[PDB]
This record gives sequence, C-alpha cells and structure tokens, in this order.
Amino acid sequence: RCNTQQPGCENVCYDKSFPISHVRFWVLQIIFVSVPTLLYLAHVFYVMRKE
Amino acid sequence: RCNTQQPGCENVCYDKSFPISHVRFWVLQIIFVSVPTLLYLAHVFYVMRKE
Ligand SMILES: CC(C)CCC[C@@H](C)[C@H]1CC[C@H]2[C@@H]3CC=C4C[C@@H](OC(=O)CCC(=O)O)CC[C@]4(C)[C@H]3CC[C@]12C
Ligand SMILES: CC(C)CCC[C@@H](C)[C@H]1CC[C@H]2[C@@H]3CC=C4C[C@@H](OC(=O)CCC(=O)O)CC[C@]4(C)[C@H]3CC[C@]12C
Ligand SMILES: CCCCCCCCCCCCCC
Ligand SMILES: CCCCCCCCCCCCCC
Repeated sequence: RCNTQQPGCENVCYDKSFPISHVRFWVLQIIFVSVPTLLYLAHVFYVMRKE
Repeated sequence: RCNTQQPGCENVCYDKSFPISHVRFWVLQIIFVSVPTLLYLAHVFYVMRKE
C-alpha cells in the first residue's frame, strides 16, 4: 500500500521496489546450481552403457 | 482539494495558502478608510449644535 490518490502509482512503485521476487530468484539459483550434476549423471550413464 | 490520503493535510494546507480571505481583508480596508469621515461628521454635528 502507498499513501496517495494517484491511480497507477502503486503498480510502478512496487515494480521499482521489487524488480524480481526473492523466491523466484532462489529457484533460479538452485536450478542453475543443480543442473551440472544432472548433466554429469547422464554422461556417466551413457558412458557406462557404452563400456 | 489535495492529492493525498493523509487526514488533516487539507486543513493545514488551506490555512497556510490562505491565512485570511480577500473579501474580509477588503471589508476591513473599506471600514478603516471610511471611519475617519464618520468621526469628522459627528464632530461637525456637535460643533454646529454648540454654535
Ligand atoms: C539419484 C540417482 C543416483 C538415480 C536417479 C537418476 C537416474 C535414474 C537418472 C540419471 C540419468 C537419467 C537419464 C538421462 C537421460 C534420459 C532422457 C530421456 O531420454 C530419452 O529417451 C529421450 C526421448 C527420446 O529418445 O526421444 C529418457 C530418460 C533418461 C534415459 C534418464 C533416465 C533416468 C536417469 C538414468
Ligand atoms: C450623509 C450625511 C450628510 C447625513 C447622514 C448622517 C448624519 C444623519 C449623522 C452624522 C453624525 C450622526 C450622529 C453622531 C452620533 C450619534 C450617536 C448616538 O448618540 C447617542 O444618543 C448615544 C446614546 C446615548 O446617549 O446613550 C445617536 C446618533 C447620533 C446622534 C448620530 C445621528 C446621525 C448623524 C447626525
Ligand atoms: C546452463 C548451463 C550452465 C553450464 C553448465 C556447465 C556444466 C559442465 C558439465 C557438463 C558435463 C557434461 C559433458 C558432456
Ligand atoms: C481606527 C481609528 C484610526 C484613526 C482614525 C483617525 C481619525 C482622525 C480624525 C478624527 C476627527 C475627530 C476629532 C474629534
């Protein structure tokens, strides 16, 4: 909430204050941190099949 | 009118903008300008009665 009667001020002020939410930032962080292990697991699986 | 949700801001802002209204200022001005002639008329009336 904001103290004003001007329509649209709340939207822009919220956007400026929070360009991106913390939760989604952390979701992206964990996904990026986790993907390399998945890649390594897939590579090891295929290598084991070939061997 | 003012653009805000704060209660009491309109009262103080109006008071600051207009410490005194123009109409009442002009009423005071004309009364002050006119009183001396009334005083002179009364003085002349009493002097004429005495004479
Ligand atoms: C926690 C770990 C120790 C066990 C749980 C994960 C594994 C079971 C993962 C590691 C790599 C995965 C594989 C990596 C890639 C593929 C993608 C996908 O490949 C396809 O068939 C693509 C579809 C197509 O061929 O058109 C099917 C699942 C599979 C075999 C995955 C099956 C599950 C695997 C073996
Ligand atoms: C525009 C001009 C030319 C004419 C119109 C005004 C006059 C009629 C004025 C000028 C001075 C005035 C006088 C000035 C003072 C007094 C106050 C007052 O005096 C009292 O009797 C006070 C009461 C008391 O004695 O206890 C009565 C009206 C009177 C005589 C006024 C009556 C009307 C007068 C004569
Ligand atoms: C979004 C991707 C970021 C870069 C990830 C780098 C992963 C490196 C390990 C890949 C191992 C698989 C080799 C075949
Ligand atoms: C509020 C009063 C302001 C001063 C007025 C001055 C008037 C002068 C004339 C008086 C004449 C009567 C003499 C008896």
